[PDB]
Amino acid sequence: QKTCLICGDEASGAHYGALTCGSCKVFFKRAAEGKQKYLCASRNDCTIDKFRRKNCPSCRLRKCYEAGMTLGA
Amino acid sequence: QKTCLICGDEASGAHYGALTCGSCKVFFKRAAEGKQKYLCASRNDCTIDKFRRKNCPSCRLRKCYEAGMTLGA
DNA sequence: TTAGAACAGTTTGTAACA
DNA sequence: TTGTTACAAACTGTTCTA
Ligand SMILES: [Zn+2]
Ligand SMILES: [Zn+2]
Ligand SMILES: [Zn+2]
Ligand SMILES: [Zn+2]
Repeated sequence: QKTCLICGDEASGAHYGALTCGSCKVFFKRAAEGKQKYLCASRNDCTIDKFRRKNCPSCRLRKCYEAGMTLGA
Repeated sequence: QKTCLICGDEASGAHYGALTCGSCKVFFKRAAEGKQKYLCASRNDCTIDKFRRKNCPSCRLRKCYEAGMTLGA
């Protein structure tokens, strides 16, 4: 079972250095590049699952970085 | 003056029994009548402000009920 | 004055190009 | 095979009708 390391959906491949779904690979590019500072409404430890991944952009981006995601040098 | 009790935006009036903005009005009617069960990805204590109010619909709908909002009556 | 619908913009996600 | 990017749908918020 190929699985997004960030939200648990099916992965679609290895994107930006990590096994992710298509939703999370495009979020990462948008977030890591954007000029939109994401502040968590709680504790910087929200649960990122495939039903609530849109809830906290800050915690989703954090889980992307901790999964090894990167914009490739 | 005139600030939303749920998110702190400029309140547009007394909607559904509480002083809210137009955003939290319409969120309440959609959520309270909707068939989507909202589960907080944290500890049911998310900060609801006008910058992050869309993050946690569960904590937002909670704060609506703690503010006296209702359908009808 | 506000409830309710419709419109509009924002945001997220999918599919397709290279 | 994947990174951009465009296309599409989901979603939140605004304006408007009663
Ligand atoms: Zn994912
Ligand atoms: Zn968070
Ligand atoms: Zn509000
Ligand atoms: Zn919450």
